[PDB]
Amino acid sequence: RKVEHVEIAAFENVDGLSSSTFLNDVILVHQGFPGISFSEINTKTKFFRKEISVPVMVTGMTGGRNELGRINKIIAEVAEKFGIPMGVGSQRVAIEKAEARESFAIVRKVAPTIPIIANLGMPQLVKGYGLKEFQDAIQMIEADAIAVHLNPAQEVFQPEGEPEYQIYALEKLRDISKELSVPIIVKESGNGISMETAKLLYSYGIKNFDTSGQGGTNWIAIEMIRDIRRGNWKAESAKNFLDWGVPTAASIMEVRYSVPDSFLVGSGGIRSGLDAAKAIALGADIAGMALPVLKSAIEGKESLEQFFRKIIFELKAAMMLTGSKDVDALKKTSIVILGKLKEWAEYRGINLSIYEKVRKR
Amino acid sequence: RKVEHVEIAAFENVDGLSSSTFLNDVILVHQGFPGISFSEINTKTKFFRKEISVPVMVTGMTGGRNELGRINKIIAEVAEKFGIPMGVGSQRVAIEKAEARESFAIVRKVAPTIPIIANLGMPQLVKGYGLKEFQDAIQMIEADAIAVHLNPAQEVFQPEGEPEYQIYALEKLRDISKELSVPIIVKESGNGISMETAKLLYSYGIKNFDTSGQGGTNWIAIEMIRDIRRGNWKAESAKNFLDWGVPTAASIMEVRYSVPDSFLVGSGGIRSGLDAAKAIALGADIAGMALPVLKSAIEGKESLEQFFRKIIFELKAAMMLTGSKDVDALKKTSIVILGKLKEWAEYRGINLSIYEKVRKR
Amino acid sequence: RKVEHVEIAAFENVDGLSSSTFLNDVILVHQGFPGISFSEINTKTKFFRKEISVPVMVTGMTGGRNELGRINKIIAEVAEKFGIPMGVGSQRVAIEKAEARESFAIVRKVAPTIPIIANLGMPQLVKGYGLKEFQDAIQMIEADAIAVHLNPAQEVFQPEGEPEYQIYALEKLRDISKELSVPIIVKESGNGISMETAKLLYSYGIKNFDTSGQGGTNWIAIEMIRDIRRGNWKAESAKNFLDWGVPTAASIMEVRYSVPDSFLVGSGGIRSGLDAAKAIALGADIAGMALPVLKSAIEGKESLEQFFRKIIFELKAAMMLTGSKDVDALKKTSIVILGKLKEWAEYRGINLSIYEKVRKR
Amino acid sequence: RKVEHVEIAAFENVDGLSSSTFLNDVILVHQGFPGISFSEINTKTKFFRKEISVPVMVTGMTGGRNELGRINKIIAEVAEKFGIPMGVGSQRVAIEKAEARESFAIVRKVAPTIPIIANLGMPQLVKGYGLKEFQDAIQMIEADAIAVHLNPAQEVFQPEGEPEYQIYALEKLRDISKELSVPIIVKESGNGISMETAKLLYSYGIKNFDTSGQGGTNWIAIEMIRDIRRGNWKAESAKNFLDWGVPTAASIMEVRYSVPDSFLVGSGGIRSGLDAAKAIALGADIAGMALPVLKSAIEGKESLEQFFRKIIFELKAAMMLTGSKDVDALKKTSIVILGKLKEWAEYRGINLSIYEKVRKR
Ligand SMILES: Cc1cc2c(cc1C)N(C[C@H](O)[C@H](O)[C@H](O)COP(=O)(O)O)c1[nH]c(=O)[nH]c(=O)c1N2
Ligand SMILES: Cc1cc2c(cc1C)N(C[C@H](O)[C@H](O)[C@H](O)COP(=O)(O)O)c1[nH]c(=O)[nH]c(=O)c1N2
Ligand SMILES: Cc1cc2c(cc1C)N(C[C@H](O)[C@H](O)[C@H](O)COP(=O)(O)O)c1[nH]c(=O)[nH]c(=O)c1N2
Ligand SMILES: Cc1cc2c(cc1C)N(C[C@H](O)[C@H](O)[C@H](O)COP(=O)(O)O)c1[nH]c(=O)[nH]c(=O)c1N2
Repeated sequence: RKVEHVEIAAFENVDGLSSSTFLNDVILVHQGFPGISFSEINTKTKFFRKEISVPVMVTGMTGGRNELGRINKIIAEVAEKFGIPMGVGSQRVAIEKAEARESFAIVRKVAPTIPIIANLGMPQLVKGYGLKEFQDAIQMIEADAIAVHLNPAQEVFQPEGEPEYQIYALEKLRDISKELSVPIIVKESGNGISMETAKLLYSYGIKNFDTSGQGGTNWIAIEMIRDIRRGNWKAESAKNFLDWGVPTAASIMEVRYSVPDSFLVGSGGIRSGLDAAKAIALGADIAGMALPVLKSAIEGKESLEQFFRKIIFELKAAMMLTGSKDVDALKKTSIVILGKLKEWAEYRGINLSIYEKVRKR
Repeated sequence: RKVEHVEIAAFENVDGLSSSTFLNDVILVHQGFPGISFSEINTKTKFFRKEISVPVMVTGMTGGRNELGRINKIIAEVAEKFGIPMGVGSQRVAIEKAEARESFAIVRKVAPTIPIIANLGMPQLVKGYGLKEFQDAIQMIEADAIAVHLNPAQEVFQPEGEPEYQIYALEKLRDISKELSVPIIVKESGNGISMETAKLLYSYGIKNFDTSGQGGTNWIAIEMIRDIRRGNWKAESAKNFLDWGVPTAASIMEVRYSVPDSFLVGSGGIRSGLDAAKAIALGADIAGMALPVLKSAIEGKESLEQFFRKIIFELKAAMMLTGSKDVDALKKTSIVILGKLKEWAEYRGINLSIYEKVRKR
Repeated sequence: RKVEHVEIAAFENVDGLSSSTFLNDVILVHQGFPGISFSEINTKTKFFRKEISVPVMVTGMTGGRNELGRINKIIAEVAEKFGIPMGVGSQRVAIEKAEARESFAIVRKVAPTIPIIANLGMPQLVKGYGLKEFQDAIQMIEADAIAVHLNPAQEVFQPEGEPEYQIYALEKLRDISKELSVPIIVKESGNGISMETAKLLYSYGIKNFDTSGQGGTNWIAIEMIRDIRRGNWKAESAKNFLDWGVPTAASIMEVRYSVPDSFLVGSGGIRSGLDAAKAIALGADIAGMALPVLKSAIEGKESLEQFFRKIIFELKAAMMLTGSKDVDALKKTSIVILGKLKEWAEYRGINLSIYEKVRKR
Repeated sequence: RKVEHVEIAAFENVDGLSSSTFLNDVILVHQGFPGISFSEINTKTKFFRKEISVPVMVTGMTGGRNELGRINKIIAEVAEKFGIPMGVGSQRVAIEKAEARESFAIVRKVAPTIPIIANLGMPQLVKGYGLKEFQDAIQMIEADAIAVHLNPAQEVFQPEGEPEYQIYALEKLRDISKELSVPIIVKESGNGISMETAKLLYSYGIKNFDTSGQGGTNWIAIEMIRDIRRGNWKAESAKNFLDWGVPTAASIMEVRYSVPDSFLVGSGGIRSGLDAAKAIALGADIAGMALPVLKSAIEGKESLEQFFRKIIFELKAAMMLTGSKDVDALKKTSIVILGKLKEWAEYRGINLSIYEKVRKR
């Protein structure tokens, strides 16, 4: 299943299927006189208590079997080489089975210095996970943070089970955050974070968000494919929901606007360093990527190293061409917002002038 | 003719031909933390004095011959099983001919508990139909309401006759509503209800509306096909009017805005539980369907049962993914309106902020 | 030349080539309760001192040779039969040559009652045409009005000569209008009348306008074809100007807004009774057509009679479906303006609310 | 390299590749009564201390080798014949190597009267070019002005080196402008001038700007091709930046708005006299062209003479059809701005009403 998800994501057509990030509606303003030289560009930024080399992270994907651990090992060793944070996939299977632990632990063996982010699902909190399970997920990889994932859309359309997101999960999460020695990030899984969800999470003490908006890996498409494969009836219902979700660009605006002091990962269809530059200029603190890192990792270590070189060059290209000497300058560089993203923001009450102010701090 | 209409609708290409519901311009905001579990979602709602299981109805289509009665029987027995209200097609032929009565009456034999809605055409009121004919339509199926249909566009382009909609029809309707023991719904037939028509109807005491907007079954197209078939000249005129009408989404807004306390069926191209959810979030109380139910019913009882299962699942998926525990929560869930629907509303003086208040209260 | 124009217009691809009327941006609001019956719809309207049967006119095209006279004869006898006003083409050639007179005069022989509109070009007034030439054009067909045509775009791109539009032409026109016993209409020839041109003309006493906007017969395209045919260099310059001009729908708004008491023909790409209905609802008093009437007339009398039957039926269909009992009701019926037409009006300072008032008063 | 650039630009598909000038969003309002005759249209304008025949210039491209000098010769002799100013390509190579001088000097031999504009790169000013190098570039062709070019986008993606744009380059430019006897123009190279860049340049004494926006020659695409040719990794990064830059139309508005008294060349994808007319009406003083002149020059002298005849005719056609008797009238002619250009301006704080005033006062 963990294998089926990786196989469908890697080898089927589910990246941006019938969906959109709205990042085509964001334009970074070109500066013919940048005021800087390329070699002075500094891409360093903070990630909680650590310093990272590039404002980019690999968000959680996998682990739980030996083949999955070996993808994890490739990603972690390259992320370590580049000074990039790495999230692991859901650790539930390793909480339940001790054999599954090594496919996660290998990450910290091979990547001793970079931030490592643990992973459990929100529904677990209503299915009897609490402090201990969180502490075990964290300890298992000596995590610097834990991501708690929201995936209700995926769960609605998958052949098995049904989503459970009672508010008790948040009361529980809020208690756990009291006893935990590392921060919690709340992340979506391809369908995005709205302002109602961001505000609700914030009222429970959540300050760190990962948008994971639509336009990237389409998890409803992935479950549609799983349903097709088993002749399950839900397949054609999933098809009607292929464009369901908040587009990544809209989600970045919604979280930055509604929680101005959040620490924000902009992810969900980040595929180039230009996407990453746009996500940051729009209001993210860092850009997150999952699928393209998986596909590269599967090809090999050297393929993944080339991938990160390309992303970093493209990010720096966008910084050079906007006169942004550092990540901070990029966060306040000039942009244009047009088209559907503009209409979305307007309808949603995002005053574009107070937005400009909020994103530039 | 009643057969010709069924055959063209079922088997020719007239569903959304050159027309649009504007429902693509409506987005339901995804909630990554729904605040509920799937199993607590409650789809029950009121339909006049009865409780229905799902905020969906089958709107009037057919009856008047044995083969038509057997489609009615299938739809009625499945609607009964699902707790879904059902309208019958125009009852004129059974007012005139006693042989035609059974093809309507069968509906109540097979569906004893659900709301059943009778049907006569508005032009009949200027052609000498009154209280007695309405009472007979109602009594024939022990109806819980009567739909009075507007189809002037269909009548303009059909080979035979000409439309007649003098206001005397409404004075008469208003008198009838005084003596009748069930409510009157006024419905269109594929071309939509505007705010001028809604307000006029309302000034005569009409409080129940069924939008039946363009973007679904194209009745102008159906008449175009009948015209082509008989070498009638009007065919190419009908072709020019294929996109005539108020789109379903715009018609929902117009009626909810201009008559805030209306009981409102949003129909005309509702083809999925997602369309149904959108129509309800926009301001409808319930969503209506006709064509897709016909096509399923023609395939058989089990085909139609699977159809309703799919609609209901898709509806609940939208409720789940929006954090709507019940139909009432759905009616006030967050939306985005973009594109042509937005421009339509603006031009039509629909202040989007007072609209939000009206559709949510 | 007069024949080459007819031949290119009738048989080449120049109708709406790379151009647009903007009439797709105008929607007539459907009224599902019209409040009228089809048979009470009255299409009569005033045309100066005469009453016409339909708010439609055939605008000027041809005359000057026997074959051209025989097209004129067909158009005139059918327009007479339908109670429709008819303009003739430029009469210059018959002012110059007595042989050319009959191909214009035939129109009045065969159409003794309808309004007939004479035709001369604005540039003629700067090439020494005056009162007498106007009187002779008028007397030659016992005209009820004279159209003075603007065609600078055609003249710029045609193989021969160059346009001349000095204001002296207007001083002269203004003097002529003093001595003339019939009104002057100023018309364009495919490229439309702006507010600056309308206000200038109005300051010289012109109150009757015919928009002749882009989207219909593309005269720049016709001249491009003439250029291609003779290996003239201007062909590829004409190609760059194919979409030059004010779209018909924008031109109707611009003239109605800037001269609220104008008598206005909305023409340029009117191809159905729906186009005609839209043009009138937008602000025109009557709709004009040229090319489709030519093409039909060339096929024959019976073909042209069917053409007008179709136009008239489509017009009345739009009146029915909008609850318009007469032309006046149509002029104030509810519309929606979207898309590029809306952007054009906004940029051009056409306040949509003062526009509504002006088109309806 | 200088030849590789010419060969790719001339013979590969890089003109407007995945980019747009936004000039489709600018409409000149047609005037059916122009108020002028074609033969009185006056295209003369000022270019610093000289008078030019047409408000058009050939912007800098080439020089430095014999084959390049012979293209320069053709352009220069034709520009001289038409009274059109001409810029030369970067003179760096001729500052370094005396053999390279003649391929620039030939321009002044063959074009003794027209304005000739020298050329050096902004990065040279941080690599130790100063007063003397500027004087030598100017003296070598008896230049009437010197252009300093911004090409950071091209430099980012080219196989070799890295862009350097420290502000020291501007302090140095400011000093040089004090000792130079001819004006400095700052120009981009296909990616456009923003308001931040224009204002910064202005604060250092720059008053003359050449937009060189995206939508014309795509220099990122040219470097992409150079990269593909050498199997360089940056090719696929360049591909992601193909649409990077300020569109020419947006750049004209940004410079005119932020520096209302600037002398402004509108260039980047000017391909017809209609484009040139639109650029000028929008806010440019003159329109600039490079690529289409190169392509014509390569075909031959007579081909380039035909090219200029066509541009001039198209320009005058736009002036005739807007009632613009001279260049000054064109600068204040009526326009419509729509679509993405309108959204760009609005987002960028370009108040359209104060814009109207600035572009025509
Ligand atoms: C194969 C694979 C498997 C997983 C995912 C991704 C993929 C591709 N993602 C979601 C991921 O972190 C991310 O939010 C989305 O994929 C959107 O980003 P991309 O469009 O993939 O860059 C994910 N999320 C998480 O929180 N827990 C998990 O275990 C998984 N598993
Ligand atoms: C074959 C058939 C026949 C009928 C219709 C429909 C179809 C498909 N409809 C109109 C129907 O109730 C509905 O308003 C429209 O068809 C729009 O909804 P759908 O797009 O079909 O869901 C209709 N309406 C009604 O009030 N009286 C009737 O007799 C009929 N007849
Ligand atoms: C063959 C032919 C010849 C002429 C024309 C048209 C055609 C098709 N038109 C212009 C005509 O009256 C009308 O304004 C435009 O053609 C736009 O209307 P349509 O799009 O053709 O309906 C025209 N106008 C006019 O004032 N004097 C003329 O002599 C002619 N000649
Ligand atoms: C082959 C060639 C070579 C050069 C260029 C152009 C081309 C086509 N351009 C840029 C040019 O002046 C202009 O700003 C852009 O090309 C945009 O205009 P067009 O879209 O080409 O009209 C250019 N500009 C400059 O300032 N110095 C230079 O040496 C060059 N070299």
